[PDB]
Formats: sequence, C-alpha cells, structure tokens
Amino acid sequence: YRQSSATSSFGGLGGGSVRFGPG
Repeated sequence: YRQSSATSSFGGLGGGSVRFGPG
C-alpha cells in the first residue's frame, strides 16, 4: 500500500482528458 493515485489501465481519464483523432 503506497497510496498510489491510480493502478491498472482504464484510459487514464483521471490523469487528463482523453485525446481523440479526426473522429
């Protein structure tokens, strides 16, 4: 238990906004 902000992968939404291409 290192009091990590986040673990595993989930798109990293918490880190910042999700980058989208020419959708």
